[PDB]
Amino acid sequence: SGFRKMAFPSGKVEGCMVQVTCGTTTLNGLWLDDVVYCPRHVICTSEDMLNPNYEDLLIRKSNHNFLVQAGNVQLRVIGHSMQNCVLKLKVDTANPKTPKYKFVRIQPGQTFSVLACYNGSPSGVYQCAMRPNFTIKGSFLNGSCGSVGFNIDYDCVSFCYMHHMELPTGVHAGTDLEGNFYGPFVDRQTAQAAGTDTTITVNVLAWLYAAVINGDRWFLNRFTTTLNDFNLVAMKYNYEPLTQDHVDILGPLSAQTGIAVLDMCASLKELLQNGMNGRTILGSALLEDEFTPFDVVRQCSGVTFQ
Amino acid sequence: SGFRKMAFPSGKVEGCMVQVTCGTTTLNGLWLDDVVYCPRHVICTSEDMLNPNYEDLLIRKSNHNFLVQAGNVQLRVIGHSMQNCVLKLKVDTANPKTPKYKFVRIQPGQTFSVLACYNGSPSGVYQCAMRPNFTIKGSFLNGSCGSVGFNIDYDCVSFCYMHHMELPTGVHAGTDLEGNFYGPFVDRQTAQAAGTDTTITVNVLAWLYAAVINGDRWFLNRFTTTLNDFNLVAMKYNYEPLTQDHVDILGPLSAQTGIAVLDMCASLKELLQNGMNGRTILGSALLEDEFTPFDVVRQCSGVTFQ
Ligand SMILES: CC(=O)Nc1ccc(C#N)cc1C(F)(F)F
Ligand SMILES: [Cl-]
Ligand SMILES: [Cl-]
Ligand code: NA
Ligand code: NA
Repeated sequence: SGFRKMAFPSGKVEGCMVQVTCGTTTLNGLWLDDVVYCPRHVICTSEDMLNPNYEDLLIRKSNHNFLVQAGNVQLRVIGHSMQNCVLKLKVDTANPKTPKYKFVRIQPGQTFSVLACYNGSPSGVYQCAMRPNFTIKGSFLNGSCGSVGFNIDYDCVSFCYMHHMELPTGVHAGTDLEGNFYGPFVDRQTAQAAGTDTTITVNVLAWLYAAVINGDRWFLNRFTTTLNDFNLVAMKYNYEPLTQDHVDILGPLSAQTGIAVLDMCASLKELLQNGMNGRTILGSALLEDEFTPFDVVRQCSGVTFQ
Repeated sequence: SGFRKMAFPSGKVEGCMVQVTCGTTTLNGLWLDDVVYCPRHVICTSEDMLNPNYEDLLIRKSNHNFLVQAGNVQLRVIGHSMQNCVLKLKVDTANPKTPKYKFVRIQPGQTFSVLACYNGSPSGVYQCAMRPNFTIKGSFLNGSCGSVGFNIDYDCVSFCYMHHMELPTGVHAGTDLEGNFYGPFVDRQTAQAAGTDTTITVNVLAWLYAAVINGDRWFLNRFTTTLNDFNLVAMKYNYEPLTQDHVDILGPLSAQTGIAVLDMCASLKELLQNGMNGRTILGSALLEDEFTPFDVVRQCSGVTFQ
């Protein structure tokens, strides 16, 4: 029994983290095969950061301008180039600890594990969701840039996030591992803000199913609803629209618990309109939206990553 | 910025998890140097649940009755002994992945990371606290016994928990790595029940200091309290007594934020009286008690916001 916000085991990614120094800046890199990936803003001064021309800044750098430490051994950079907002540093040695991996770009609402790192040293691991407004509600201090986010699907690590910056409201923005930002952000010191966020409806439903599976049933009721009717309610409460694909994805949980998705939607409608009346669900007084349907199924079945 | 339930990177522990099989029972073991640690109830049969005599069960076993598998490799068991409620299986290979480590018994309120495992392979990592009633609120399915909890200081893994059983309320009980249970529990299926649980007051105060550090002051007030008056109030809400030890422990966070410990106690008193009135603290609508003072200092900046 029990339900906890759970990260993937981080060992396979820990073996890939390195320290990258350029000038006075140190941050983290991801060492896979013979390339180290890190944010291209590592090459900027604070003045550069105000309006950078990254190609122009890069051409003045030599391979030897990039100090890369894997643990306590230096890595020899032998080439350098950019792909979108990530710098690719070719090194003379393949990482012997490279896991089976892919670069994937995730959708808003999808979750992933973040391995927060400082000076190439992993320091903590936690679970995030890509918010509808394309930020993540992370926990990052100075020096964490280049920390990565990932899922594990078999023995394959799917890298999906590189940390780049913190927005004024304290949430975070980054890229996929091909250097494409999530969200309407740029790697420049200029006025930027998170857009208004919304709640991930299909994930809240997943968590309600998790709650039922764990014996928390007080919010269940006799009523059901329709998609159109429910989506009117969702829109009024700044919840994302629930689509038919969402319903299909929740199918397994509906069959296992005996609560059809629109049956559960009626529970959620009543919770939105009336609150929780002093009660909690899985120990929370808020409706939790950073568990995907897959997260709930995985944690409520015991899937492992040897 | 940000504040998350953050676990330690699990890779150092991942490299120690093995599968231990005895008869029809399979569970997890912890392989350090040439010893595999696991719950002694692995030797119990279906008749042995209520009043096992472990000395009598164990003396009937030979080294080759224990099957230990590390990844795809069988390890050879060359010795076995019982220490309290853990079995120590001596094997013919030192684990080449053994980290720097120690065994430490923790006190209620202390936090640690759990690497949930099944069949010797890690599933997920999350953060737990030893409750005042010596249980933990984990996420554990059948086959998770022998999963461990740990902290990592620098590069040294401190193992502090081994998972043994789930109590009827769905909370979890286990031992330190010397096999001594936390709390009054025993490895028998005789009826036993967790004591009423209480809130870890010093941790709530730590977390309120975290909120101030990340820039939230809305819950402070102009008042203070004596330590004894605080405790008289807080225990009416099922909060643990706050000791002078706890007040001393909070000194650093008090100095960093400029809010005296007993002034923060006054804020807590008001929060218990008033609730949050539709507001949140660090993203929660409930007061959080599974962050220790040490956790807050490790995760938060050293510079308080405003
Ligand atoms: C002071 C400053 O330049 N802040 C800043 C702003 C945006 C981005 C991006 N992307 C990165 C930074 C940096 F410097 F913290 F790396
Ligand atoms: Cl302790
Ligand atoms: Cl909450
Ligand atoms: Na219903
Ligand atoms: Na293993």
